[PDB]
Amino acid sequence: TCSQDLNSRVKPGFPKTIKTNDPGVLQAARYSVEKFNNCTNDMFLFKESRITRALVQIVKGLKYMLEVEIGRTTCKKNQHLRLDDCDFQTNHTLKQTLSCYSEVWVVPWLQHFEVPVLRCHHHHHH
Amino acid sequence: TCSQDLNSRVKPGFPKTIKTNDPGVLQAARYSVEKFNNCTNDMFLFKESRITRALVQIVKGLKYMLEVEIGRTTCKKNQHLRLDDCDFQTNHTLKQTLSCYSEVWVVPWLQHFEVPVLRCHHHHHH
Ligand SMILES: *[C@@H]1O[C@H](CO[C@H]2O[C@@H](C)[C@@H](O)[C@@H](O)[C@@H]2O)[C@@H](O[C@@H]2O[C@H](CO)[C@@H](O)[C@H](O)[C@H]2NC(C)=O)[C@H](O)[C@H]1NC(C)=O
Ligand SMILES: *[C@@H]1O[C@H](CO[C@H]2O[C@@H](C)[C@@H](O)[C@@H](O)[C@@H]2O)[C@@H](O[C@@H]2O[C@H](CO)[C@@H](O)[C@H](O)[C@H]2NC(C)=O)[C@H](O)[C@H]1NC(C)=O
Ligand SMILES: *[C@@H]1O[C@H](CO)[C@@H](O)[C@H](O)[C@H]1NC(C)=O
Ligand SMILES: *[C@@H]1O[C@H](CO)[C@@H](O)[C@H](O)[C@H]1NC(C)=O
Ligand SMILES: [Zn+2]
Ligand SMILES: [Zn+2]
Ligand SMILES: [Zn+2]
Ligand SMILES: [Zn+2]
Ligand SMILES: [Zn+2]
Ligand SMILES: [Zn+2]
Ligand SMILES: [Zn+2]
Ligand SMILES: [Zn+2]
Ligand SMILES: [Zn+2]
Ligand SMILES: [Zn+2]
Repeated sequence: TCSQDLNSRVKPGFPKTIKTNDPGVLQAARYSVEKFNNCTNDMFLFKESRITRALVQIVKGLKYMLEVEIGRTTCKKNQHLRLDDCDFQTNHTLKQTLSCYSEVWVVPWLQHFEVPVLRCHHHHHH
Repeated sequence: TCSQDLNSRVKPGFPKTIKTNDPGVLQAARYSVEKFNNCTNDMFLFKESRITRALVQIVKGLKYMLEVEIGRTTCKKNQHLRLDDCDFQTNHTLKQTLSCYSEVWVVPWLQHFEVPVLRCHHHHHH
């Protein structure tokens, strides 16, 4: 499986630290939680709640490597609700947070984004 | 394409800096150049020459993210030659170096390694 770029015209980028409030980082964390909502069957939408760590790598575009917390909101899935206007669950029985790692590839000049990696963990209540 | 680990039993690891002379890093850089030799058709084998940057991430094993330089050796390909005993080209017309980025996944308890990403650049002689 030699599907590699082994004679690249550009020197490949290495991941570098980036501020966790960088507008690009913030948008990448939104993509991540949207990938999560798309890929699960909760009755509520989740929303990014905290970005603890972030790296960005140049690869024909921007690849974000993110450590992001996501939380259940009070907005139901499948009602065409926008996450910017969703607040987190207050009800303790409905409060749920996950710790995720994601990689998000964004090519703004081609209007393209992808979330090729998303790993999430809900910690046991014991 | 929801082929993700979204209900993981473990909190996912984030990539952390690791020393570029760490024995695991050194072995990962060897895997990278071996992936390079496997995936190209030079008449000589290449060998890792310098590891400039390294991150390691815990993901059911160790994933290395490496910035590694590779160089052409005087050992011919397809002669069953071991890289530890190969020295770099002296002949200026045969000297060739590439800057690579690689990701190498190693699971030592399962005797498994993989090089899922390798990107390499030969800088123009102008
Ligand atoms: C967004 O999700 C759909 C997958 O449909 C999914 O429903 C989720 C809630 C979850 O349970 C998931 O496991 C389930 O498959 C994706 O479309 C699906 O993709 C797979 C593989 O490509 C196809 O085999 C399915 O037929 C297809 N189903 C439908 C209804 O479209 C979609 O790819 C995904 N998008 C992204 C970008 O993640
Ligand atoms: C190691 O390389 C071989 C690929 O054979 C290659 O020869 C190289 C020098 C290079 O020119 C490359 O582009 C060429 O394909 C891999 O086996 C091949 O894999 C592909 C896809 O899996 C198959 O379609 C080929 O039929 C198959 N060919 C042979 C002769 O086996 C092999 O996967 C690769 N190994 C690794 C781990 O990178
Ligand atoms: C919280 O949610 C549960 C289940 O939907 C419900 O039984 C309970 O009444 C709710 N409590 C409050 C105060 O909203
Ligand atoms: C270097 O290699 C080239 C091509 O193989 C050859 O023409 C030349 O004689 C070599 N020079 C020396 C000093 O080895
Ligand atoms: Zn809609
Ligand atoms: Zn609000
Ligand atoms: Zn919980
Ligand atoms: Zn697109
Ligand atoms: Zn936990
Ligand atoms: Zn052999
Ligand atoms: Zn020697
Ligand atoms: Zn050169
Ligand atoms: Zn294996
Ligand atoms: Zn260059």
